[PDB]
Amino acid sequence: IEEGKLVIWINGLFGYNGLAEVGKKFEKDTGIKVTVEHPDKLEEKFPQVAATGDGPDIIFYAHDRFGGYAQSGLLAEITPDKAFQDKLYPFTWDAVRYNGKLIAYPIAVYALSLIYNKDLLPNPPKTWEEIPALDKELKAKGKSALMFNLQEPYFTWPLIAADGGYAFKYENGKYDIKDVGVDNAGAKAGLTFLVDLIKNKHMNADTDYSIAEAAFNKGETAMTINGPWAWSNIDTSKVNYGVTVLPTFKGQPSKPFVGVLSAGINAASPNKELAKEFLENYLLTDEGLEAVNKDKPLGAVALKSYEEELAKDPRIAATMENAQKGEIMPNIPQMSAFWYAVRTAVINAASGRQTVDEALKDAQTRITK
Ligand SMILES: OC[C@H]1O[C@@](CO)(O[C@H]2O[C@H](CO)[C@@H](O)[C@H](O)[C@H]2O)[C@@H](O)[C@@H]1O
Ligand SMILES: [Zn+2]
Ligand SMILES: [Zn+2]
Repeated sequence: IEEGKLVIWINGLFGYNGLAEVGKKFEKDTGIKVTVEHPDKLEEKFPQVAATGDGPDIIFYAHDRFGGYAQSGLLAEITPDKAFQDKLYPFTWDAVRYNGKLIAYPIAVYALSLIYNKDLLPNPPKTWEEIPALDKELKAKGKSALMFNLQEPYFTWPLIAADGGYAFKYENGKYDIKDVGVDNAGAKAGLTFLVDLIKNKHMNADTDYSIAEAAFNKGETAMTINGPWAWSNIDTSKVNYGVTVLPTFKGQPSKPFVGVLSAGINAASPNKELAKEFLENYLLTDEGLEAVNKDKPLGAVALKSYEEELAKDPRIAATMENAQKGEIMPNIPQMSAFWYAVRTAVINAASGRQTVDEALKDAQTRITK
């Protein structure tokens, strides 16, 4: 890491170009060059490189990955004063607190919502159970009912947790890493339904982010599941779409895992003062957030002043409604294991290489091993 400049990493799904614009205003005003990159699998890359003393000066990613980094001493403790802390909703601050210490700056809160084509389906389904019949019906027009990324468990987890599945129970003031619910009845029921949709051919196990996006933006599928970041391309496609509550399962709401996009500062960085200045005085301001938000919508931002101007947007109201029905992700070091195990379980169950029961049993065992 070079002293006198800022290198930032952020998930390619978000508005990295919008974040670069903020970096340019910073450079103009300060003279410091800000380089924004979106490396592949940055959440796994950062740990590796940061452990040797390099990597970016600032890393932007969902808060669930940060506990792992902090435990490894890869994050500098941020030092925001009371006046600044008061500018962001306190619940977003709790999302980046680890071991009684703040390890990152909250930027935005997001969750998945059901997105549907108003012209193909005026009244979206309130339940998962009615999608199969609805799909067959749309097949009589060469169209499908629902397409969404089945490769990443973040997308399928809302259904799995609906009837009772869960990661780590939060109890006694902390996350119980032995009390895991990926192999219970609730979780099995939800994944069995998903896998049935795939085997019965209402969905294809190969559907990924590209497939689902192209299908919905070309009006070939009535619905999709995605986050705020996808709204930009949908607007560009001209689809008359709506953003609403995820359907229910066995009479219960789908429970999406709520993520808080956070900016953490590399412990090995020689530009910690500059990082703080950029985040607190350039990014986390109405101006900075609007810049990023106009690139790719962030969802409900942590900045109270700006969030008030965004709250009006019904798409954001829908995001929050889904978020309140779900659960803020835990940020413990074991989350990496949870995601890896679940990602594998869903993939094997969906590809036939394993029965739902097997898949989940193995994920559960590996998560608590
Ligand atoms: O492709 C998944 C997409 O979802 C996010 C939402 O924050 O990641 C979440 O889900 C992953 C598994 O699907 C986890 O590995 C990750 O830690 C979690 O935040 C995005 O970051 C990601 O691009
Ligand atoms: Zn069917
Ligand atoms: Zn693919």
